[PDB]
Amino acid sequence: DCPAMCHCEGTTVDCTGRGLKEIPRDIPLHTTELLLNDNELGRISSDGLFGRLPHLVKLELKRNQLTGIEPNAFEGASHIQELQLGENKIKEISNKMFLGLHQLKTLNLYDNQISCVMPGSFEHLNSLTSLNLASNPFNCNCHLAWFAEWLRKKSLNGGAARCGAPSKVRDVQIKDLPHSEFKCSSEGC
Repeated sequence: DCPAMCHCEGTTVDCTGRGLKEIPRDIPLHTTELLLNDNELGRISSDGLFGRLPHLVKLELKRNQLTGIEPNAFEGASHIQELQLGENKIKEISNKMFLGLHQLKTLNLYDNQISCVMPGSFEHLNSLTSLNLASNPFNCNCHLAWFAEWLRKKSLNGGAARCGAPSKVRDVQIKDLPHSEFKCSSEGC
């Protein structure tokens, strides 16, 4: 068995470029890699499929026009270790969005539209060692002051994250700015 419109290499399931609007409900119990690249998904639903595939370690949802993830969608999915979310349309990052992924080591948010990050959004991720945040228009004001000091703390590749709003600090590395310059004046999320 293998989802009708996908391809199955070993424990790898490839449903890339199949024009999917929602993730196939019948994914084998032993899938290790799930590739849903180049589809038309829209947003991750909270039905708990992920927390139900105990062997899923890598999940790819690149180029899917994603503009959000329903709350508690990765609950029970402590197995996942790699999440490819590059090239989507996410603008905000909630704190009940990555809840459950405390074993995740890699998160790619490259080239999305993230401009603000809610406090406590990445704390649920104990194991993170790689965070790709390049090509994201971060709004560096009073609202993201907490986040700046969070990157320089956890200590990572920095995420390659840069400011894309405060004209002055534009194109500058979030981590390269003291929370003292992170001031809004005359929003966030």
